[PDB]
Amino acid sequence: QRRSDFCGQWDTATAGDFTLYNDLWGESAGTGSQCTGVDSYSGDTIAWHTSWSWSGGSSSVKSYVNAALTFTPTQLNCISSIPTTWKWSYSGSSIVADVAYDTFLAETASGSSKYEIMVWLAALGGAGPISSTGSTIATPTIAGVNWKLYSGPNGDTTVYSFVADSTTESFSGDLNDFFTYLVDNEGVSDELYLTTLEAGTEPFTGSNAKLTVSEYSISIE
Repeated sequence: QRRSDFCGQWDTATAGDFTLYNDLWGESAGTGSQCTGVDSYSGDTIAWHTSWSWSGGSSSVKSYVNAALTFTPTQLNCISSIPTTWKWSYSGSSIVADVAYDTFLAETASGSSKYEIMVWLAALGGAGPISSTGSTIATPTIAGVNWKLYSGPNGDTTVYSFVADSTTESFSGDLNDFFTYLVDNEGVSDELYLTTLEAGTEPFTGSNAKLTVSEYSISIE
């Protein structure tokens, strides 16, 4: 833990067009704490970290510390690409957590989400996504990675989660390829607005853990 870190439930920091949210929303489901800090911002690339220990509520996400892009909500129709690079590593013991993009689609620019679309670069310690059946709905290769695609409900929002077959500490590609996949193969409307582009980690449980994000960038064209 650094004295420069922020550890409050809803604390934020800003770097370029990113907001780094602590978003310790599942705090009450366990015992522990989580502190977060920006390390650098160079060009359009952010580097940051978050350290935590969480125990109890084994199946309950404790937080989603994430870097979120500020952008104008745009219809999938109007997106040419979403180039992104993400380099990270995890330290700690008994880590049950994911490292994932979290994105949302709505019928209007500032509307309620019809879909949540996740891209998991890591599923650590048995962490698993929302799934109606408990099995994949597809196993596509996208952005140089072999994925296991799952779907499941969260009330009025459908959650799609692409989970990498292997932990991917260095990822790069066009994130729009995932939206294009779902438009072509899972009946997602390309008239929907992309409202949210986030990249972070969901911890369940673990001790003396730290996500180091050495490089992250994303933009919409």
